Amino acid sequence: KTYVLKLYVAGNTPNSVRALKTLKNILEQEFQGIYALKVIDVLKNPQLAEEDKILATPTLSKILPPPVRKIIGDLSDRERVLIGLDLLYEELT
Amino acid sequence: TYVLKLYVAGNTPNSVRALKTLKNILEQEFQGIYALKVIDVLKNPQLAEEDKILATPTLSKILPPPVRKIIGDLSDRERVLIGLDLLYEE
Repeated sequence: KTYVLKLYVAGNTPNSVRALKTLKNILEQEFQGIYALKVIDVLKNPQLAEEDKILATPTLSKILPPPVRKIIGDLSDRERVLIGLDLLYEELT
Repeated sequence: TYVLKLYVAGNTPNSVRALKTLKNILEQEFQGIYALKVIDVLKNPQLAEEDKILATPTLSKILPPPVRKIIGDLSDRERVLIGLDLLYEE
């Protein structure tokens, strides 16, 4: 049973790619096995699949860890590439 | 009014033409019960508080026939449609 953190972005900028890498390592170092990360670029895969949804970053980021919330804030308020998020809690192989 | 919100990854002359038609058909058949709001995430990416994007296949089925068709076009032909929402507002 794992949390799948999904970030929906509108393209990438140099800082966003850097921020995402930082987010990845953080999850890997500080939360190994607790969060799986998935980044969906709507510029490459615009159509949401039937069971997908994009919710507002403010609402969902509230239960994420502080250092994760901070990078998400940058993707959102500074880089302006983060449209939203989805958070899943399901069994993963 | 219930606002049908269409979230798009940019526009094309064809998607823009289609969205105008959709707006007119809605106003024509439902006289104000429905309003169209287009959100271009390439322009305004951050979803605000109540904003949420649902898969087109989920909500599209409850919509007007000519509207489902255009949305099918925006989704499969233009490939600009990400998802949608229907929210009462005023």
